[PDB]
Amino acid sequence: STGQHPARYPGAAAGEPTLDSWQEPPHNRWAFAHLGEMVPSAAVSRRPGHALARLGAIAAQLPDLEQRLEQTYTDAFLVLRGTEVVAEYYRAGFAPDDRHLLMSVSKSLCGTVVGALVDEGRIDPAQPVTEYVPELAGSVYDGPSVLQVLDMQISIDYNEDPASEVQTHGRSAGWRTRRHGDPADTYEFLTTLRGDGSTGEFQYCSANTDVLAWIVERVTGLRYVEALSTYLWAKLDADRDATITVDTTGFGFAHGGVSCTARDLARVGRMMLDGGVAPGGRVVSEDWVRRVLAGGSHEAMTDKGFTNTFPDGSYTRQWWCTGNERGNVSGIGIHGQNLWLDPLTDSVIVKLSSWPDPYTEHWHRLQNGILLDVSRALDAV
Amino acid sequence: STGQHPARYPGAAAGEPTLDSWQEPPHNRWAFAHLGEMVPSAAVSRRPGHALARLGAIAAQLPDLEQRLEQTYTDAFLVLRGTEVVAEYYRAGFAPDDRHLLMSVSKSLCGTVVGALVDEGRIDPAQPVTEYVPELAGSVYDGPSVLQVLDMQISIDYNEDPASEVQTHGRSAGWRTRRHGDPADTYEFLTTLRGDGSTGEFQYCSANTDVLAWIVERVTGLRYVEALSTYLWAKLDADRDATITVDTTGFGFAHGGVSCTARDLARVGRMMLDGGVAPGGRVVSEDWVRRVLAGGSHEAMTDKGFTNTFPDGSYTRQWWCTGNERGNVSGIGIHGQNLWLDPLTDSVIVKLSSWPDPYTEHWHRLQNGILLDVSRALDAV
Repeated sequence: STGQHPARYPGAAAGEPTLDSWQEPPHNRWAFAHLGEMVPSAAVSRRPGHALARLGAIAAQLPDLEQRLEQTYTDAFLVLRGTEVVAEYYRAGFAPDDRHLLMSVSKSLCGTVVGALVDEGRIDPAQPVTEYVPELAGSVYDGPSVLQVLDMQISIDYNEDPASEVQTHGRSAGWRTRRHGDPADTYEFLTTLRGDGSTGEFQYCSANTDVLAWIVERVTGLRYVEALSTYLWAKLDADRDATITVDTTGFGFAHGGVSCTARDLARVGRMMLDGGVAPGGRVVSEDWVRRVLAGGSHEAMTDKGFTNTFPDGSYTRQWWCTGNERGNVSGIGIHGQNLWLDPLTDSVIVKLSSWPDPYTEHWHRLQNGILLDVSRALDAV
Repeated sequence: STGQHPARYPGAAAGEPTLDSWQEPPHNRWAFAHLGEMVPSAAVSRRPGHALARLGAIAAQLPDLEQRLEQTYTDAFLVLRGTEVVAEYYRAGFAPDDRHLLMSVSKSLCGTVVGALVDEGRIDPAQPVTEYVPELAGSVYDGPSVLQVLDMQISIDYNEDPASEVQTHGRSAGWRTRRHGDPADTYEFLTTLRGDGSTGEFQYCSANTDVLAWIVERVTGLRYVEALSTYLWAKLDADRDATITVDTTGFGFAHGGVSCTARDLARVGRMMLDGGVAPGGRVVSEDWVRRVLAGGSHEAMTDKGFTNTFPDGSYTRQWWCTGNERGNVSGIGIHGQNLWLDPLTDSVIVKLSSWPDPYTEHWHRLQNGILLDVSRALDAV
């Protein structure tokens, strides 16, 4: 009852293959070349224990930086000033070209794909979600515009407990073990969501991003996995593929499931600071980038977890906007992931971490202190 | 009750993380860098529909070769003569550097890791399995020697039906959806296997290979995933990592779950034809390679599915030995996978396929006809 979705391969029936059918024809021709999409899998290294610290260049201004990175459970850290990597750190056991889960930094990538389709004129943010996904009629997404999804200004009953929406979302998508009665896939889960109908106030909700990805699929006919490549990743001249977890229908977990190298993630920030243009072509319009850097409605932003640090902060198009004197904007994910933009110095900071906790005021204070200190260390003196 | 297994990461508790714990500390530091091991995942391509045929060189002697490859559902085909790639074919939609499931060609890789440890003197094939895995006491593997496992000369009640051992094996390992009452992981499944106690006659049984991998783990303390890299893959100077599916404990599906590129698989054959030496060092002893090329006991080989084509054929150390006038030896997997060795011409043939059926006399007749014709086309004239 969630309508048409992109086939896993040319000619594939809806929902095929499953874990129980991938060995059967005609599925197996695709599945034998993509088994990691069906079954958890490990890398067998073609290459035959110590942290790598190359802090520049900025170590002089920040003498305790490595210790501060350790204290915030830093796995990978990279500073790109212009086109140059000017500082790097990787923990023991994490290689420079290893990939790392982005958590909700993934949202900023999804919003970028939406922006690309807006630039092409295939998505109109002013239109209701239901213009593109009619099957969301009767849900909390019946009424709101695509832009309100992009800016997360929809009131939704979404508890952040196995009954909670946050965990149910993960179970529906394959991040956790299914419980009886759980929705079959991410699309079905989204249709179960309800709200009081009010809009205009910021409410951070991961369901919003997956609705964006669903819209992307309905507009392009591409699996979100492929759309993320076609409209973004394949234009970055990246060193490695990214990866994204998929649910049982092959739907990429758009709001949280992307992994990539720190250096490659920085290429996304480089594109944003280059007016939307990447090596392989324009990704989003100059106007789109300008609107991201400008911020969203301040009055909509009532999250004290953000405004206590950034009083004039806001959120738009899947980016957090600090509204600070530097105009910093960042993708953010739980456990300490940031794609942090510092336009003043034409720099991008990537920090990928694994805090023991998904979020505390403690971790965010420390994390933001590092990103701000590093940004300021990049200023001309 | 299956004893000690290699930790998923340094300091990890037994069996941790699971699908339901990987986001929690201390698991998440590892899991965020290896999420594909926990959750099905898709590649997001860094690169922005037609078959590639470069048959040489041998096309003159085999005018209908491409059609014959199409007819046998060929996905990737590569001929390595000496150190030179002299013929290649890839179907539309499969790139030269795409990876392909090996099915039971994986067994020949596992046997190679065992051989490496025999060369080091850490495994004695004459010793009983229980010398290395005491927990297999009380099972069909209580009594037989490691060599009898290597040569698959153990009588086992193993039905090839959800009650059948073949499918139960897959469910225990995560290739299929679990049923209530199923063993928790591959180790537990292996301990459930029984037989009449007789040995000496060939019985092809995939459980044998996973017992070999278990022995490898007990002897080295390494996850089989890592052992496969350390003792084989990392010495090949391969273009890409291989991958291997893992069960819920992280145990690689040794008997069938490896994927790699055709070119890289050929490097394994190159090593065998180079007396056991690879670019990164010796993998197995000269003696081990000699014993593989020599074949196993012919009298043990009573599989008419093999001997009808190869009357003097046999099996040893996880390789099929044709016993034909060319001394051909091959790794073989269902749906048309071969790592085929042609020592006469110092050549390796890789054929990776997706037949609609796992096995029929029809497909094997066609497949072997191609491998033999190609081998003969390589002869000096």
